[PDB]
Amino acid sequence: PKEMLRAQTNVILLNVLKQGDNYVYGIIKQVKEASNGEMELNEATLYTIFDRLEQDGIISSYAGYYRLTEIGHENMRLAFESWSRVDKIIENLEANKK
Amino acid sequence: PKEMLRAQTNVILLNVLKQGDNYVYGIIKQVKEASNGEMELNEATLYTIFDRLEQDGIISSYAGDEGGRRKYYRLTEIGHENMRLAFESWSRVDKIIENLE
Ligand SMILES: CCN1/C(=C/C2C(=O)C(/C=C3/N(CC)c4ccccc4C3(C)C)C2=O)C(C)(C)c2ccccc21
Ligand code: NI
Ligand code: NI
Ligand code: NI
Ligand code: NI
Repeated sequence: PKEMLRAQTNVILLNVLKQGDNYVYGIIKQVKEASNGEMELNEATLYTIFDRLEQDGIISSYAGYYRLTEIGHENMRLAFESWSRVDKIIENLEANKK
Repeated sequence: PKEMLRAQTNVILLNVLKQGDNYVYGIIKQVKEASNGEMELNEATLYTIFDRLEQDGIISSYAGDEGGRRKYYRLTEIGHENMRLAFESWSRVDKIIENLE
């Protein structure tokens, strides 16, 4: 579901800017590497995908290039915390056995 | 945000049905327990969520005896496929991140 791809993409992006400030191609590469070629990145598509995040306010663009914002780190710390809880809830359902 | 909560709610409900066919009261009980009390779902929320999932052929429903006659919900063939996919692709994302160290 295209809905759920873009979800998965954004998280890869953000986890890259997390590790350091990076630019289009330097991101693609790092993903290519880390995916083990597995992640066919797309030069045409990272436009729209990076506007909506600066537009939302989680990402900044300075000239040499992108950085993770005050907000940004929060909205992940949130998401990673809440989804981790969900993992534990799912373990306990497997443990409830029902 | 609202979008994410309802998403997280969709996952927990589907994982509930994965561990076995189940009815509304049973699900909410089993979710209260699993969430140590943090998570208490109302019938009405559930019904609207299940309404879309039946309508997209993800789950379906049937009557079963015992109590009295209850409405049971089950993961459909397609349901099972989507969770496998979801779980697989998400497990990939997880390792990729790791290889950003
Ligand atoms: C992180 C943001 N995110 C989401 C994240 C996650 C996520 O993480 C996740 C499922 C996981 N699973 C599947 C059980 C596992 C399993 C083991 C370790 C970690 C995970 C994670 C990655 C948390 C999932 O779905 C989803 C649901 C796609 C989502 C929808 C809409 C907007 C954002 C968003
Ligand atoms: Ni930053
Ligand atoms: Ni930083
Ligand atoms: Ni089945
Ligand atoms: Ni089944």
